[PDB]
Amino acid sequence: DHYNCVSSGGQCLYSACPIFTKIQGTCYRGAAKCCK
Repeated sequence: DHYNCVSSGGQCLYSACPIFTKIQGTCYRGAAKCCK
């Protein structure tokens, strides 16, 4: 979720994770990816 994503060093994005990050979980009721 958003809380764990952000607290653990990630960001919530709806579409693509930028280069040198990867999908690790989700945010916003699962509609977005947590990119770390």
